[PDB]
Amino acid sequence: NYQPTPEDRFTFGLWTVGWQGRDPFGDATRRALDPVESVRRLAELGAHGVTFHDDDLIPFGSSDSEREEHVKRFRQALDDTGMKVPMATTNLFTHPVFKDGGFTANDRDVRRYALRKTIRNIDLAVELGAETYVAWGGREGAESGGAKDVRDALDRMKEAFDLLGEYVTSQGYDIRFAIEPKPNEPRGDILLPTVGHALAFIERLERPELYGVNPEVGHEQMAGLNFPHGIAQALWAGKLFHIDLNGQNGIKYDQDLRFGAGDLRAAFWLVDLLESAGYSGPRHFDFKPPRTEDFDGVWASAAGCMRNYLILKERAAAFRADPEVQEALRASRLDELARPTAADGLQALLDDRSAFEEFDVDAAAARGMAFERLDQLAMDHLLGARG
Amino acid sequence: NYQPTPEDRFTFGLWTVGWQGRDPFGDATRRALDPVESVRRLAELGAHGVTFHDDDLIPFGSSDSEREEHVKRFRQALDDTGMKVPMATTNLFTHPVFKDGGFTANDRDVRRYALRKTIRNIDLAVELGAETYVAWGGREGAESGGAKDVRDALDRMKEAFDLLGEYVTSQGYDIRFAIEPKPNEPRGDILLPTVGHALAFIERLERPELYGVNPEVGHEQMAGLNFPHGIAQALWAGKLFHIDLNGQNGIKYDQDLRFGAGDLRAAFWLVDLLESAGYSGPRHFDFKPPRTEDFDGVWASAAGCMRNYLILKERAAAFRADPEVQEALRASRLDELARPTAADGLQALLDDRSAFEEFDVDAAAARGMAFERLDQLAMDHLLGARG
Amino acid sequence: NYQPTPEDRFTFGLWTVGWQGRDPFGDATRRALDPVESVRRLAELGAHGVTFHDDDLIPFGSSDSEREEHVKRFRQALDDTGMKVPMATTNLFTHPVFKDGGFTANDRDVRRYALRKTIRNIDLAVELGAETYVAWGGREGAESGGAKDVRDALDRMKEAFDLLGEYVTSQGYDIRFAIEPKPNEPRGDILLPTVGHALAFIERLERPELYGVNPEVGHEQMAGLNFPHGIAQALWAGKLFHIDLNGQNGIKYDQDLRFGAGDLRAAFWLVDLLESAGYSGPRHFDFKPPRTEDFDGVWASAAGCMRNYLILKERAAAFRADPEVQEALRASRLDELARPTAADGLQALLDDRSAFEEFDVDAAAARGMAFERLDQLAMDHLLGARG
Amino acid sequence: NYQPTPEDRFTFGLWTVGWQGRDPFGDATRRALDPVESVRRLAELGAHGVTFHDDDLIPFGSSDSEREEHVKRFRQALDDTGMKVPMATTNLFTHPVFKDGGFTANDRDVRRYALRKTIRNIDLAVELGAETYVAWGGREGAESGGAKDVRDALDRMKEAFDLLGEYVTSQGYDIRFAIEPKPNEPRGDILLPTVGHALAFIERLERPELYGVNPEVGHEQMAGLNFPHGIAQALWAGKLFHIDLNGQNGIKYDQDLRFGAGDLRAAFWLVDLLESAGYSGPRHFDFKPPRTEDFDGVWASAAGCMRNYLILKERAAAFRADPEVQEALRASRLDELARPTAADGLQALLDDRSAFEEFDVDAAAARGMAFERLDQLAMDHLLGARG
Ligand SMILES: [Co+2]
Ligand SMILES: [Co+2]
Ligand SMILES: [Co+2]
Ligand SMILES: [Co+2]
Ligand SMILES: [Mg+2]
Ligand SMILES: [Mg+2]
Ligand SMILES: [Mg+2]
Ligand SMILES: [Mg+2]
Repeated sequence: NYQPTPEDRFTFGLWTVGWQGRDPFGDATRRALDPVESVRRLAELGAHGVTFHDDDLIPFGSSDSEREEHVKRFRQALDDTGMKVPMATTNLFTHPVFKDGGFTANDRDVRRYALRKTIRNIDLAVELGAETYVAWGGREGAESGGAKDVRDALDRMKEAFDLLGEYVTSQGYDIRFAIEPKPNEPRGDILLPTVGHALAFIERLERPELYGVNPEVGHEQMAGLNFPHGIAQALWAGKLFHIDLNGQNGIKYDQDLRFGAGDLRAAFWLVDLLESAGYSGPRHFDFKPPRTEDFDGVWASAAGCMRNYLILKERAAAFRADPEVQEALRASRLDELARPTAADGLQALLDDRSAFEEFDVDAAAARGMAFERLDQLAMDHLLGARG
Repeated sequence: NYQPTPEDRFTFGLWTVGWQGRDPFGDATRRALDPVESVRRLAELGAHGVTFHDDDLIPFGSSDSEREEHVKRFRQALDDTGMKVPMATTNLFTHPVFKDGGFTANDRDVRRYALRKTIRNIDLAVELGAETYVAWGGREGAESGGAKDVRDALDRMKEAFDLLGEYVTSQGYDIRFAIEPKPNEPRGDILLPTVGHALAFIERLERPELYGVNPEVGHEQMAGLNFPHGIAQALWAGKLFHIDLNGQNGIKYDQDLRFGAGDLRAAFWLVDLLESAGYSGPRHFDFKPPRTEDFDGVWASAAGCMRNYLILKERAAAFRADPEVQEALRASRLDELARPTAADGLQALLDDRSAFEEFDVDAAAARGMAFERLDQLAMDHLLGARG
Repeated sequence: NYQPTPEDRFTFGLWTVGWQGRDPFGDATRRALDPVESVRRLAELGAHGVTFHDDDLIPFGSSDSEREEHVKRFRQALDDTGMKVPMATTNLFTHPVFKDGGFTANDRDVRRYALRKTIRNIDLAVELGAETYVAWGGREGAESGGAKDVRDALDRMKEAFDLLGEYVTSQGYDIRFAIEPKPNEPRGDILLPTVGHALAFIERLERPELYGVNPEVGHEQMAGLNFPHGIAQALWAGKLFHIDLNGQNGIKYDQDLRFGAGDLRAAFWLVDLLESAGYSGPRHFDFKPPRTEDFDGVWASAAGCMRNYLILKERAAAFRADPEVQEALRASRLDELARPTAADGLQALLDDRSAFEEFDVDAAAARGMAFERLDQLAMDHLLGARG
Repeated sequence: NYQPTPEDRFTFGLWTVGWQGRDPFGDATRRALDPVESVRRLAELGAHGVTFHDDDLIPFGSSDSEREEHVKRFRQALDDTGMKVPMATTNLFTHPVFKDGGFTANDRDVRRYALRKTIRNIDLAVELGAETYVAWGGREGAESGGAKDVRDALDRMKEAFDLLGEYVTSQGYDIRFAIEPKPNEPRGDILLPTVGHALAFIERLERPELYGVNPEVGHEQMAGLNFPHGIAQALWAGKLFHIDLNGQNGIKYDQDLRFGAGDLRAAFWLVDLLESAGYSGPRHFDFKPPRTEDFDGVWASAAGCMRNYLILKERAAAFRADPEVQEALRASRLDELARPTAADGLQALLDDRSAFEEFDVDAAAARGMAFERLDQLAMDHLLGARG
């Protein structure tokens, strides 16, 4: 079972299945993929769409003539397959000119170039039908404390995002921005290192409604944080515009394993949350097939991403549908959590003797939360050991 | 040298020097301190003031008569010494009734009790002259994924803080709230786990101007984050109302070492930032004298907190005053970071051929940032090896 | 299904189901359990046996008369139920006298007391039938660099273990020692912090054959290490005398969650390894029912430990029995890993032109390892989605 | 002051100052350095010697004729400068053929090639005067649990090191091996991940006397471990053959910052330990000048490594020479830690009533350890604030 179809909204970056396997300590183990081939292979696997950095699709430094040629080839493949392009992004991290950042480089001329490079790819993204434009500021940061005045850097980051918002507004584009946080790597510390920091920063931009977050499973886990909790906070704020699914084993370098690998229980609770909240954006995989693999392993790893999502969706749905779990949720008072604490108001609460003066603290304290029985029912459903 | 005086604004919680040394694996190693003794001993060391949880000062469950007696004794000590009380907080974590939280407990009656307990201590805090009321939601969280619906929990957290804001507003109190984040411990994950998450949450409250953050050095470091960077972002947003200084060696249990211990370079860059930004709130120490120590070691550890701040202040001031460092800052273009990227505007930037069409990317890329020479000058100043 | 019976060799510490819920920030949430009740409740759940610290069974400071009374009660419960006692240990961490360690306290008189306290419990352990005596040196360590000369401390640690080996040898006891590592908590750093460090230390003792390791799942994961890999190395060295099973979510305070919780895939690979290696010692649970729970939750959490082991055993057995997985193992050359590299010898290897001079490095490099397909078959078996 | 000279025994890998700045997300920012230039520039800075991987000095796949040419050029530079070559190593990680390991690749032909490549460089290393041959098994490991049978892999690792020991023994070379641990990166988990694991493994080799450890500051810190403690254990076992000095900020990707950067207090305690133990091997820097830097920054970063060692040496010497610190060491009973616990023997200890029956546990427990005052004296000396 568990066969993916375009309705499941699975998407992949060109840079994922196309990663050649160069890491900090070793050369490439796979040949370069033609983006046209990736589109066609991904359509056959059941993918909904692909995403791209500008430099994935058009080699850096291409003339206007070579650029048009690369885009026409790619567009021809999309038209042939029905594959969509729901998101695009800029590469502001690979070329040595960005070694101190794009939007927050100390050199002003680099920051201006960073903005012009980004604006050019927004035009292309809109033409191809992208609804979300992601920014991962992988070089915005520092290895040493004196290298970056962070208040000034946040001024420059705000300036850049405000100029991008003025640009899409003046052009009448119907595209929104999503900031992708990462705590570190390749810089010693990266600015806006978590979902929370990015959410707070958005609230100081001139047009906050145009901006949300693109959280990545492995990135929040690189700070030891609870990724489903962070996603819940983004949904609560109305800012989950896009999401990057993959796996990560704890606090270390960014692994970008296939989704389902790494923290399996966190993946179950994430899928439970996305599906119960009715998230309807792309389920995008930002993963790297390990460099141990040949090209057959690349496609097996990509298929595995989708398969694991579909298995977890089924288990989470069965968990929530189980009357025994519904009873367990009531026994742990999850339903009381949904009731207002004091809809009767501040005055009524102050004069309520049963909330303080006459509150029986020892009886309340003796009540068990029954959380372990609930969690073991969740474990049983995840493992298919109910029945 | 480095003798502290009240003008340095050093403050200590009653619960810091008063920690009896009970940890998860062992009994208390020190006798309980009388809060009156702590006030007098801290005044002799040069402290500006003390802070308190309600339960530090008034034993839980005290009658109105015993309560008034504990407060009069404490007030008499403050009047005798001139010690100030700039901040207070609620204990919503020790008593078993709070085992699933205060503001976000699943049980509604517990949430109501949590609010009444907090409101009662706000009245006392204002009477004693506190300007900041801190909330550390140490029990708000979960060990397992199904125990807490996080969107509902954030609704209840918002409800509680909005009711506290309505209360201080209706009473005409001149006190502000500061949320203290912590990523984990004693819960498996705590809600609002970092400075960023707390800053983002404040922006959804009804009266955001009343609320800021109380970041703690060790807590951000428990997520492997850069504490000076996080403080810079709080200052940039106008939300650094208070701060907890201590030390922490990496990602593990919350150590609350004396300030200066743990990550020494991060402490240098923090002091550099607080002093150059002109932060003027209390320099509050939330630390625990290790349970290896007797009472002489408690006071030596407390004196060490203040001493290390004063030494780092001197080194950071000398670093910024050094003409050789000023030259190094220009060589790394820290001054260009302060210039707007495009004050000429979006249209001018789009038509500027030198920002893209004619931008010499290879010349820009070849420029060294000279960050290592700058950082070694910082190291030399920290270690007193200049000259 | 998945009902435990005594043949599954599941054991529990008295201190596990008996944890009253006191953590660093809160009071106890459960009443104390009578060890006799724990024996009887654990026998009803299907447990094989119980383990104990001296101070769990005999309150500290008991006279010879009260001591004999506590032991007779406990012995009567064991005889009534058939429950076994396969392991015992000393509490050298709770009482304030041990605040700087037992075997490596700076104070010599404390080290002597630590040895006499331990020797007394070895006598009792042997009388009750224990085959393994565990030592967890939770207080051996330091918060600051100058407090402990670590070479001298390792001398004292070696001295203590050598004296214990001389004692059991002179008494003719048939009991072996197992060192339990932990990287930190309650000390800032603990000596012998991982399985590897403990294995290396054993090799410098006078009688290494008497000593092995008692690794704990969560403890190695507190250093971000791969617990199955560490267990493999202990088995390879012949030193896995005992094991502590529980769960842990990443690098933070020691959670001691029920087994199966935390890193679920690591638990699958651990059970796969223990069962395929034919480990035949106790499957011991060192876990804490969360303090949110009442007494019903305590027993549900304990039952969950055993249930999760039995489910994972079934899935791992089905994984290894699957002919499709056996084919995948050959495709990834797991079988070639078992062949000697050069049983033909050093001289033959030096003169083998096909190992270097004529080795086709590009053909070898192009071979895929097929690891992702293998790992997805493992995922399918863990989740019960094969068929 | 703090000028390095050859007597300080500072050494650098060719791959350190020669790192071109390629990281997982970006291209090279510096041109390649000619090894002859690196020798001459390092001699001018005051370095004692250089180290190399085979592939740093001889491009992979070179004929016997090109190989001899590269070696003669390098040898001519050494003879011209007096620079020594105290250590060499093999590159078994960069070429795609090693994507699953060298000594523990699943493919047997790769393991044989790995051994022949290593043996060839041992011959060259001895000819140039190296006394230590390092092995960093950076590709020995796995991203997924089924890919590697770790017991079989340790068999193959033991086989390889035993064959290398047979080879140097049969040739009569006076060179010893040092294993360099790393917990992860570039593999998801690396075999022998810490100093402890490597020390334990050495004890199972046929000729353990030929093998020790080459611990790296940042690598142990990637597991959150205390690097000075681990070095103490290696010295206690007689196995510290070599050491890699650099800096690392906590648990994340391997940063290889210049020595002194990262955890500054840990660097102070390390230098204190190396100097008080009389370690006399090379002080080798395995660091990467950040890719933000041009070639002037490369040499400033390299000079900074040596400068920071010399400053910390001076501060640690002054700390130990201070009569006030000696008094503090006695007050914390560091001297009692050096006394045997029970040189009177097991029988005397058993019959000593003052060690148990008459031991006054409450008086002992009340003694303060005075560790905080000692640590603040250490802080004062590190910062040059004594006097
Ligand atoms: Co990633
Ligand atoms: Co804290
Ligand atoms: Co534990
Ligand atoms: Co390194
Ligand atoms: Mg991503
Ligand atoms: Mg605090
Ligand atoms: Mg244990
Ligand atoms: Mg190294």
